[PDB]
Amino acid sequence: KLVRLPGLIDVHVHLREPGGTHKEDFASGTAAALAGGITMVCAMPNTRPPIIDGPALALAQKLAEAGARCDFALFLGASSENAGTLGTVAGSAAGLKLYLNETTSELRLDSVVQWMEHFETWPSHLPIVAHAEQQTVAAVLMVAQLTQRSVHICHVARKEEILLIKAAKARGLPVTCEVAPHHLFLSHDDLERLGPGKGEVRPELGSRQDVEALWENMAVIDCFASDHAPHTLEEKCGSRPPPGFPGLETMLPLLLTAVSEGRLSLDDLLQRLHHNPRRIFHLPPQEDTYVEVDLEHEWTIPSHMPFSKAHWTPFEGQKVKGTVRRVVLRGEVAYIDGQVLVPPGYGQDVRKWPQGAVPQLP
Ligand SMILES: O=C1C[C@@H](C(=O)O)NC(=O)N1
Ligand SMILES: [Zn+2]
Ligand SMILES: [Zn+2]
Ligand SMILES: [Zn+2]
Ligand SMILES: [Zn+2]
Repeated sequence: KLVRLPGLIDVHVHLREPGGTHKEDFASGTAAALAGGITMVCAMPNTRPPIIDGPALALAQKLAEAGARCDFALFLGASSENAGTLGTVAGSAAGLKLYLNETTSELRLDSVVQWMEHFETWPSHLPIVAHAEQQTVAAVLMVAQLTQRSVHICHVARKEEILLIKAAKARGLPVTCEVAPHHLFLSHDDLERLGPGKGEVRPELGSRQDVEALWENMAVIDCFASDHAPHTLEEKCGSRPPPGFPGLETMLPLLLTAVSEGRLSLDDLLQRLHHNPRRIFHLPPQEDTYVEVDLEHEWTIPSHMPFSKAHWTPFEGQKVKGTVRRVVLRGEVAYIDGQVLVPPGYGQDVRKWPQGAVPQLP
């Protein structure tokens, strides 16, 4: 007997197109999404070229429309040059992404004043999300308060961070956050097995106490999001390993296992992979869209999942219970038992749907 879930939403994926298509492209990354029970993704802007200007966004939109198999929205990225220039295209994006820790030269902000300028110029009704670790959480929260608006914190990974956000919520501040599965299901205890290259990720893997704190503070976590960050094994195992894990194909099975064990409820999962993504990012419903899962099937994660071009996974060897059997997307069968059945280009930019515009005052 299968359980019918709504179309799940992953608000944090790296699909690598343009410019990194040996790691993933829209077609392979959205195949991975569908096989993970995800019907809508929000793609990050740290591509090559990065999505930091209108021409780059226009290119990425066409590449996504041609390659995506599930629906999507595309983030814009903040740069040291683009504050006050994105007003005409801002509403067509998922939101604005700020990379506030170590990043590329194109996305690097060298001063908190540049963060302020983005918060002051980006349209006030549109989402802002930040890669903000440790004290950077507190710093970006201060900028948000100075500019009188909300912020969403990506991939919270530490006891320190979740407790800070908890304290901010207790003071009524408009902050939301997401957590990635590797910060719930892996820790320092796994670094020996992974090795130093595969184990590289930002935020880094936490201690057992960090992991425990995230679970104990589940009420503070608004969303789950994979931070699907595919790189090839050659890259992960080479001399300058890039940080990141693929995660679209493993996120839902890992979380269903936890539901099975009573660590969180099915509702808790659906708030965090459906309702709260919708409401924080003002993402539209997908008509005639659902995911059927088998909660009884026990399996072991293999050395690579079928679809991501990363062709490796840090969750190899973990025992999970729960699997995606079928996905229907806008009335068409998109996935059954390991076969993706919608072509590249089936997916659409949800920000172009009438119901997908973010409401604003005239
Ligand atoms: O901040 C980031 C970016 C990401 C990537 O590979 O794009 N991978 C990571 O581990 N953290
Ligand atoms: Zn990040
Ligand atoms: Zn995020
Ligand atoms: Zn990311
Ligand atoms: Zn519901």
